[PDB]
Amino acid sequence: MIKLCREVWIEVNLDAVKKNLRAIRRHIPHKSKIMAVVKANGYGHGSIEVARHALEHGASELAVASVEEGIVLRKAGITAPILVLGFTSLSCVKKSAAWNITLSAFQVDWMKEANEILEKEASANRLAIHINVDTGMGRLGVRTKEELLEVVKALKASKFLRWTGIFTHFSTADEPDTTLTKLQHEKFISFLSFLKKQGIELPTVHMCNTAAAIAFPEFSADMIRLGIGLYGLYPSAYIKQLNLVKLEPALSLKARIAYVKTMRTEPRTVSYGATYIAEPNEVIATLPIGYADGYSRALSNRGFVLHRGKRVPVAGRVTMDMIMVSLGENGEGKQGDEVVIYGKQKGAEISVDEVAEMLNTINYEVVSTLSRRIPRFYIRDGEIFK
Amino acid sequence: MIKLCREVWIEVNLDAVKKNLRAIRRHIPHKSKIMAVVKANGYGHGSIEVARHALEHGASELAVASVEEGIVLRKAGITAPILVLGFTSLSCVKKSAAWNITLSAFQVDWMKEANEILEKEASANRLAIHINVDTGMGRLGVRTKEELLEVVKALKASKFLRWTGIFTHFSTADEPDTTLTKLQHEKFISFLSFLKKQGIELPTVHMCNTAAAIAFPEFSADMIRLGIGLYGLYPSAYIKQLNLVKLEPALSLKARIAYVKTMRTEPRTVSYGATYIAEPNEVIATLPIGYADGYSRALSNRGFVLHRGKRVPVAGRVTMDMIMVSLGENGEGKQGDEVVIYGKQKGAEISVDEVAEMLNTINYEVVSTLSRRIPRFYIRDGEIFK
Ligand SMILES: Cc1ncc(COP(=O)(O)O)cc1O
Ligand SMILES: Cc1ncc(COP(=O)(O)O)cc1O
Ligand SMILES: [Cl-]
Ligand SMILES: [Cl-]
Ligand SMILES: [Cl-]
Ligand SMILES: [Cl-]
Ligand SMILES: [Cl-]
Ligand SMILES: [Cl-]
Ligand SMILES: [Cl-]
Ligand SMILES: [Mg+2]
Ligand SMILES: [Mg+2]
Ligand SMILES: [Mg+2]
Ligand SMILES: [Mg+2]
Ligand SMILES: [Mg+2]
Ligand SMILES: [Mg+2]
Ligand SMILES: [Mg+2]
Ligand SMILES: [Mg+2]
Ligand SMILES: [Mg+2]
Ligand SMILES: [Mg+2]
Ligand SMILES: [Mg+2]
Ligand SMILES: [Mg+2]
Ligand SMILES: [Mg+2]
Ligand SMILES: [Mg+2]
Ligand SMILES: [Mg+2]
Ligand SMILES: [Mg+2]
Ligand SMILES: [Mg+2]
Ligand SMILES: [Mg+2]
Ligand SMILES: [Mg+2]
Ligand SMILES: [Mg+2]
Repeated sequence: MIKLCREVWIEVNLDAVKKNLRAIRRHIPHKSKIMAVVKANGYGHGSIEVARHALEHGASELAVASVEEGIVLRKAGITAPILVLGFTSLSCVKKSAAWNITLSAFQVDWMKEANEILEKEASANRLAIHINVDTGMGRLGVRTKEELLEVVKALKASKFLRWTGIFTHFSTADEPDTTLTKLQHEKFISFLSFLKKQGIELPTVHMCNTAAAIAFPEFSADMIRLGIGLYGLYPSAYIKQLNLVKLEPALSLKARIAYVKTMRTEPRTVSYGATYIAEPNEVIATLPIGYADGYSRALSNRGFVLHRGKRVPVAGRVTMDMIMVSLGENGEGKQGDEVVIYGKQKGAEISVDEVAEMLNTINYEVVSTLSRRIPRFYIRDGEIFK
Repeated sequence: MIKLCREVWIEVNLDAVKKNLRAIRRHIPHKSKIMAVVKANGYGHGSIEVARHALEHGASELAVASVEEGIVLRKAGITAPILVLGFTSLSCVKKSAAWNITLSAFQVDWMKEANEILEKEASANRLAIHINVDTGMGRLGVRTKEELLEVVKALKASKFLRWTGIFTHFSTADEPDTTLTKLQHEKFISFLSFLKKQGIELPTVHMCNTAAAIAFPEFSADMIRLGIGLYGLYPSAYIKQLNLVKLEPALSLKARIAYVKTMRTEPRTVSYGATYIAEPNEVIATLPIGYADGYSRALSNRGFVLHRGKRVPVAGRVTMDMIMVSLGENGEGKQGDEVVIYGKQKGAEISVDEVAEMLNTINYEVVSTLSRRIPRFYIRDGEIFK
């Protein structure tokens, strides 16, 4: 059994990750590759071991949010293509080329300036580039086919740069009204047709996130970007209710009870603000998770955890490192008992989706804000490591 | 100037931290020591550099949430006493003795088994222990006089343990109604006097958090635990509005504009869900921070950042690594312009307190959830460093 000083931990089930990759692979066209999106520490699951597992079981490439995230993966021994999805300052072009990290860009000046930097440095490696086309997300990317053509030309004239992809991002592919997604797809294809009409040969074309991969597998083109689905989580209730691909949640969050007491003497106030008053025979268990771990303070007097297969409520306010839960009057519980904060236990389950609904957010935020001070353990072929 | 691949960073002003320590020192009794509370990675400020600066300018001990947080400080060369405030499993008794970490405990069985472990190791040093007395927080600690005495007798009879402190925690000392705080203090004093009437000499007595140190400096006893106030933030608006101690916020959160564009062509949808539609001459700036950094998704269509001394609004949904803000109709701004997310710029300010109120939470949570993938820079004697 697990030995920790502070007994809170994450379990990432890599067998589920493999099953999730397999389900997406079996759904999308055979020719389409899979780019596993492991930005933000693998959506809080741990980027290194999720990326390693994905590449063993179906993925060809990786996506991250920054050069620094890509370098962490290279230092783990990973040789697969790694795309930075956001903006990379020209200050890191030299470093990105040396680590064989692929950068997104979409402006003539950036292309020309990056080339000149690598020229001046006598760079040993060329820098791989994907062009972002903004078709309605409004975040990053080139927005007109005229300007796109100039960006392509600047990239092609840059001998120290290497064009390896072109992509766009859907902003509402997880919604019931598909109008905007079809307009974006139509616009993207129009831009790509414009380039081909100029005789330009296209590199790897990718546009689908998890939502469009499930709902519009025919848009998979050369490659899709599998993010939330890799982790066994759906991009929206609507996509889940399509019932087209079966995903298995990979992440659980657990702890062991640090202390158990009956509230026999007064005062029976519990936690900050004294917002909860226990009964004289009520049993209160203290757990080593709090809002600095990413367990939202808005779950104060609201959240649930699983103990011995049953939902027991948070009592009083969440504190920075600890919560208290009620085991009820003369409730049964002991120090050391395992508690499930997100996940399954015996018959019961408190899913990340249910926590997100309670907090009026999305599963993406619940998992990707799990603090790095929580250790992560990995299950593969039914057994733990790391 | 700072050189980053992904241009988001934190600045922690250690001159402000020094001034905060002095203000608290100047307010509490001369004989009272300060234990600087640096749990949760220094409330998101960086535990190592804040601890180092505090021990140099008025603090003599440290508090953390876990043995693991104390080990981080020891590895950085910090030799001051470090108290673990939460529960430490018996499997970490030997390691805490080797690292000279002080643990909190409050149960006869824990004392006896911990001593038994060390006795079997023939440990060359006694493990330092503080006893937690639960006077109303209801989280950890012993709750009756008679069980406190049994716990003290077991600790004193454990030759491989060393009693070096006794404490309690106030649960409503930041609130206008002081009734519960006065009851907690009365009870703690009563328990300590009961121990003295048994012939027991007390070690270091501490009970004040920031709130009680400010509002009840007469409770400071041998030592206070300075947390939120060390970082220049008040435990509550009520405590701040007492106007008794001037604190200066230490943390700012900043970024540089990744891209600026005019929404000339259709569609003018911004970010996921297309919840924002820009005007044809509206300027949208994209910034490299998102909810995986700790910038709450609940600030979608609600938050503000500072650009050229002006508040500009978040436009559309917060995404995992990026947000978009509107510089207005015909707005002026350039890629690479510095933006302040939390903090001051020219005459403007977006305090952590204001962000917390928008989100129905507290400043503690806003800072302590700042992701470790944001690099932290420290200002000391008016100049930046590592
Ligand atoms: C540009 C980009 N592309 C793809 C993803 C993955 O999306 P999902 O998690 O919804 O699958 C994220 C992203 O920022
Ligand atoms: C036992 C204990 N003691 C003290 C603190 C610091 O409190 P403030 O930030 O309100 O100063 C925290 C804590 O858990
Ligand atoms: Cl650019
Ligand atoms: Cl984008
Ligand atoms: Cl609170
Ligand atoms: Cl983190
Ligand atoms: Cl115990
Ligand atoms: Cl406590
Ligand atoms: Cl969204
Ligand atoms: Mg287990
Ligand atoms: Mg099928
Ligand atoms: Mg390269
Ligand atoms: Mg332009
Ligand atoms: Mg080229
Ligand atoms: Mg082709
Ligand atoms: Mg249906
Ligand atoms: Mg399920
Ligand atoms: Mg109240
Ligand atoms: Mg009750
Ligand atoms: Mg959060
Ligand atoms: Mg600066
Ligand atoms: Mg007991
Ligand atoms: Mg002893
Ligand atoms: Mg004394
Ligand atoms: Mg007043
Ligand atoms: Mg101020
Ligand atoms: Mg809608
Ligand atoms: Mg508008
Ligand atoms: Mg608004």
